[PDB]
Amino acid sequence: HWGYGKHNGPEHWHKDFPIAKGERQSPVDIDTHTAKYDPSLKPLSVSYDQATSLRILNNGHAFNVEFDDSQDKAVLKGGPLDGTYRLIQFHFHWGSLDGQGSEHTVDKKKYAAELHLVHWNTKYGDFGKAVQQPDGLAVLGIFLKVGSAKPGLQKVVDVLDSIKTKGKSADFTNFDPRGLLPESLDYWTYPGSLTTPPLLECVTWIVLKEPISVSSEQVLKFRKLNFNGEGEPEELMVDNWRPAQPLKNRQIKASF
Ligand SMILES: [Zn+2]
Repeated sequence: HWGYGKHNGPEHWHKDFPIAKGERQSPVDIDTHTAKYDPSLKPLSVSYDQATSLRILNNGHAFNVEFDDSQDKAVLKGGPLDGTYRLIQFHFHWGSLDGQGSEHTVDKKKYAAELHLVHWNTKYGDFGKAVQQPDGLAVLGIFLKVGSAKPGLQKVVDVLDSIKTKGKSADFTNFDPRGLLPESLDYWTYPGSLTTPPLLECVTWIVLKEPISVSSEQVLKFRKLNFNGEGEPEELMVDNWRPAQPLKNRQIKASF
């Protein structure tokens, strides 16, 4: 099946998912001189005080922290959005080296990792219906650079031991996503898609301008994960990032 190796990598996805070559594929390079300041764009509204995390699972191409989205407990509104988007899960993309790992790039600069906070439009009723709509999801993208430790990230770092191989899951309650946000909510936004199959073009991307920094040792633990299931030959979960896709006349707007 699809993965990130030379034989099942991003360059191959189009065979099973032709939308891979679509008009609004993600990620993209953010050209900062070409992005347009849009003054009509409202400030992002992140209300995560009532977030309920449930669990963490190694799905074979990352590890997701899942939240209870049966009520409007953790939501995103404002910015370029219309309505309420409920937080469903967050996951990262990282590299084998600190010089790569993010999906989105800024003026072609790659970061060590990229965090994606996935949200779905509540007028569609469920995540599965939302992925079939043009304004179905909203993904908050946050870049990670290696520097000082991120306190709020350590609880995640500590449980990875437990979900080492594909298919493993662990209880992961009372985790507050607020500890993963930078100070500034300035962002860039554009219409795009999921970055892993099915690559559905249902995403409004909100990429934060300010990176969060994490320590070399925190990123090191992400690289100890496996793409393989237990009792299989070990394959380090590294470089689970899709390269930049053509912008194709979409316009990137800036809130600043
Ligand atoms: Zn992602």
